[PDB]
Amino acid sequence: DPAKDATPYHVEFPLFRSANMASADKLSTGVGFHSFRIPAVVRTTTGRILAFAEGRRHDNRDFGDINLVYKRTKTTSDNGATLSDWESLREVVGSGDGTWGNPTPVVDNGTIYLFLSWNNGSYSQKGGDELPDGTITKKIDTTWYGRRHLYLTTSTDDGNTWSKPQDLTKELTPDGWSWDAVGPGNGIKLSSGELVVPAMGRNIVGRGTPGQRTWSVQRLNGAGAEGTVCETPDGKLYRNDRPSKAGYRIVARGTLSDGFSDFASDSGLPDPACQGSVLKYNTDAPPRTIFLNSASSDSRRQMRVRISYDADAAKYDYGRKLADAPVSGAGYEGGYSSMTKTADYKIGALVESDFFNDGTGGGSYRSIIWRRFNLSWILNGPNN
Ligand SMILES: O=C(O)[C@@]1(O)C[C@H](O)[C@@H](O)[C@H]([C@H](O)[C@H](O)CO)O1
Ligand SMILES: O=C(O)[C@@]1(O)C[C@H](O)[C@@H](O)[C@H]([C@H](O)[C@H](O)CO)O1
Ligand SMILES: [Ca+2]
Repeated sequence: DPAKDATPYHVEFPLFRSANMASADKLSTGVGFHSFRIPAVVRTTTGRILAFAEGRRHDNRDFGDINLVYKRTKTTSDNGATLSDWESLREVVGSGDGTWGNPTPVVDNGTIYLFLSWNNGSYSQKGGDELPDGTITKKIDTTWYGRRHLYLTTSTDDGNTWSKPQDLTKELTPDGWSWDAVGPGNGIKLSSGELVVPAMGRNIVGRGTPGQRTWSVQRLNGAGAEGTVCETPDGKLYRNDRPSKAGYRIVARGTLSDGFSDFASDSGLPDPACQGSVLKYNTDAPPRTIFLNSASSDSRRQMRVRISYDADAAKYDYGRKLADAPVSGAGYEGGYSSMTKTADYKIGALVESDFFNDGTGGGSYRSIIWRRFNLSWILNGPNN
């Protein structure tokens, strides 16, 4: 790998700052957030970077009043290299007291498509949860009013403005589902043109061309609730999903035309039942797939970025622990992540972090770290 020859490079700093932090991120209206979770990042075709998160208004929990917030880099060519290269916090959508979340963007020339999950403010995944006003939630069910919805918003101005989200639940979620999720993290555009957005038990597929996309569903038996997808070097598709119970990632491979294998545990990739991220880095020699998750069967604090050179992404190297370049003052890093390739040939990653001030409870402040590093940084790590 010739990339090893470059001087190793890494920067890291908090980008979404929880309410407890000095420069706590708030909207221009003065609306702030206890916590930020569930990152998604894409570089646009202009080279601008767009970073999305769930703005969790009142506590760190998955339900209640949650707005879909974002930042862009100030210019198309700064690559988010320093804190001062990022705009202040903006909102994609925050209407009502329910949950707007699961950011899953994909870039198509230009247009940015952002798929989202939504639920009503009176419902939660388990039910029986107490909201700040004392209201008790109902469990997410199969009804229209009580199910998880799937929404699509678009930007045709490099993220500056977003269309009113369109509810595509009846079109792109199976009838009779209760819980649902899209991503979270990112979709992909294939070498052959199609858009592929990972979701619970399915891919959401955009055929046609840029400016004239048509969406449909590819069902995937045994896929996770929270999936990732990648075009591997052999031109095939690769789903690398969160398992239903802690242990290992689950993986399937296929195509849009012939469908997917069943899902099987990948014994090379331990996972604690948490979201991960995957990225197609490059197509020429040597081709590389990048993977990032907590490399642990029981902890989310063992973030490890890795590289596979295999045509089918079978096997990864050990890679490097993100703790080798730690951040201070933004909690204990580890959890959900998202990766993009910046216009200056770095990996750009968003990674969750947890102050743990309320332990596992609802009052623990959550922030999101932004990281850039070159392939040399990964490849020159101690156990690679
Ligand atoms: O941090 C988690 O693990 C979390 O709770 C955060 C997400 O907001 C939630 O939608 C997701 C979901 O509960 C699981 O995928 C099981 O369906 O996981
Ligand atoms: O989180 C909310 O609900 C909030 O308070 C803050 C949001 O940033 C804003 O978008 C939203 C909206 O104005 C109303 O919910 C009516 O749609 O008001
Ligand atoms: Ca709201």
